[PDB]
Amino acid sequence: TNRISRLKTALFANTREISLERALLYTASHRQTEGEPVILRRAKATAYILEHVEISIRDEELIAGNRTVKPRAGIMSPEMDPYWLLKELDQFPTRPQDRFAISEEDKRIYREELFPYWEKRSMKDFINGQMTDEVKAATNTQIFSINQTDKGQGHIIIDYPRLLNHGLGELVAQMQQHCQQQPENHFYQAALLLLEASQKHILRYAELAETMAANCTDAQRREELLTIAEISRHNAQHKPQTFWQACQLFWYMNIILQYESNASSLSLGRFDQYMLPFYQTSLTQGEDAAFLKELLESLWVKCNDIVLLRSTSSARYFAGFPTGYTALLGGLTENGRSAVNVLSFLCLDAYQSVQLPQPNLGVRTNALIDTPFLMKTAETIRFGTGIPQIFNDEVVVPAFLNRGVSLEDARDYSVVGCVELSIPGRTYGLHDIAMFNLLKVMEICLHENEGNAALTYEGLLEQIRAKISHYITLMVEGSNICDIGHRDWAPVPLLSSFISDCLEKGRDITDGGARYNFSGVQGIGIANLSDSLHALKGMVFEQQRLSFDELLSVLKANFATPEGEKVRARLINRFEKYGNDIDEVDNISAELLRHYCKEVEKYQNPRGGYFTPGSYTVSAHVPLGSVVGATPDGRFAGEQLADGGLSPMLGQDAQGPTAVLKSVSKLDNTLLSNGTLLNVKFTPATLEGEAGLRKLADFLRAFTQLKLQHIQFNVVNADTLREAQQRPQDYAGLVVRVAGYSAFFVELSKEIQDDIIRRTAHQL
Repeated sequence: TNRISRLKTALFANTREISLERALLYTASHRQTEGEPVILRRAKATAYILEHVEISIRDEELIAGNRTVKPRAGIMSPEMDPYWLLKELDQFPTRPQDRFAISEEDKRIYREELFPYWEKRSMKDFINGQMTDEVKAATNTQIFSINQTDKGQGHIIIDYPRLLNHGLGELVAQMQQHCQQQPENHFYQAALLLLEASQKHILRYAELAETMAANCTDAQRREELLTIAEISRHNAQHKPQTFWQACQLFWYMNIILQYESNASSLSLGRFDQYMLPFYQTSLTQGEDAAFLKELLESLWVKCNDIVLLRSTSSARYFAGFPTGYTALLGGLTENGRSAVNVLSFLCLDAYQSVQLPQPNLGVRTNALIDTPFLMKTAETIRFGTGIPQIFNDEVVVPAFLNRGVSLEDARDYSVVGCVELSIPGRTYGLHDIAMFNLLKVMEICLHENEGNAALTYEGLLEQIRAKISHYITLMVEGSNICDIGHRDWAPVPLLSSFISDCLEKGRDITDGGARYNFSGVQGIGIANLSDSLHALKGMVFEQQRLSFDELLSVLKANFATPEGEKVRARLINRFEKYGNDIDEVDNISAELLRHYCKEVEKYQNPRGGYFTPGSYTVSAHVPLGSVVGATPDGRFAGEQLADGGLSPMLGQDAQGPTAVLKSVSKLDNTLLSNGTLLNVKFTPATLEGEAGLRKLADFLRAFTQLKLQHIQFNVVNADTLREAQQRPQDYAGLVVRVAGYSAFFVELSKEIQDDIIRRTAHQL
């Protein structure tokens, strides 16, 4: 509809700005709460923000509530890390990734007020002081990186049924009982005051809407504002009844949760499941189905107001705003039957009207998925934004059962962020706490064996396994340090009050209140690792075309010599690559990634749970590849690693898209319980017509039966992407799939753009 087009346009009409507002309000509260327990200072800061932040209802909005009045603000968190903000203060409009405007006045405020206050007392300060010599040395080798040391943790889904099936009034009454039973418990005290502050913040909007209504001279908009006002008064206390009431309470708490956390991937869970009762009530009470769809389209637009601020180095790993308002559709019911419902379809139809990076919708596939929903899924994929992605119940549920998750909890899974498997309202997974550079481990092993006359292939392999094991230990150490930094500096009591089993245990998620406690660490580069070892085994040890030392010399020269460029061609073309259903190379990727997985699961986090392995990248395959020299798969020095996590390396998949599925199916995907990621690209031509949709639907059934965890699709011609590079001013709205998230192509750095362009465009 035209309103929806105008709401979308308004998000991008003005240049994104850095916002100091949360930091100034958070700091003002902090000045008044000196000497109080950290969790109460955190809560009172959120309450202070809720009472003082500037709010508006933007033109034609049907769902009230935005973090900032100006759209898509970069909300800075100097309480988490004030140092990078200071360094980049005069570089925000020009930095290579994620630009923002910032006024001269706000820069002065940052230099004069916020930086001096937070210097030496920030979370980054604590984490810096805890980082041990061995871990800092290990991050200097580029073998792994530790995430969220400088920002809110996020990466969690709250219990939406708890919120929507009770309403804030009953939740306050239950928290009052907890505080009465345990009057010394600061978590309960904090959660109560935040529930109460949430009510007042909702009533701030109720009062504003009622005022705006009287000052509105359009009769249709007046009625809309009066309804927003009435719904907001209802939201302050009552459990929702109608779809609009549920969506509005839902969105108010999501904004409020961003005030508490200011973090990525506060994901949405199984929206089509927990919203179904309210959609059904609205229909049976006679509301207009077209308005309900327009309301949902408007809610999708609301999700795109939120972009997270990160440093220039961080933006190399997480480029183009992977906000992670991820909602999954379909799946299984409690007894293992199909959960597809009318909202599963409507969510996809509303997305087809919006076609923005958010919500990051996913479809849960399984052996029961019906052809109409499969074809609606295929139809939506063909629009080319990358959404929806696909998750496979057939392997995700056993992966969770292996981690001690109950059958009913596992069947109720959803996804945090890009691809991180999680149990909604029941999990604190630290789902992207570290990324492990498998190819760098291999590269260091290679050069450690220069001049080793006794080297054999199997001995090299044992050295690689041993160095993987050694550095996993240090990853764990660094990850636990950041875990503790979030516990000591940044509890999230309101969020935690919506996470089982925090209220029962009486503890925030950062101190282990969640039912399930993981730490999720990503092994990246498996395609390059297996390709490299297979070509090296054949080139050097089997055929003896070069000695090992002669190969090392060619790598150090970056293949530049005349014989070097010819050795490179032989490595690339005369040895099989992962992603072509070739067992001899695929079995290397399976073996080495299983070794990674079995080592990771040995280690405990400080919350009474264990580390879990994943294999996904966001955009980190580019900076991780940028620190690995030339390798025996034919990579030049600095070249990206394979995209996504489980994808073949660029252009190496020569046997079609089903051969890719079969290679990935050989990995032990049940162990990779933190989630995995596979990118596949199709030409728009191969998907044309109903026959094109049926081909895609059949491909998705093949994917399901092969028990891969995840797949997602670009559908775009390389010519379009090159044209957007030449004339970005004509392609500001072009959306592409990066890795578990979608982004505006012209806002991605050249190296990510070329990643997407160079991925194989498959036919079906």
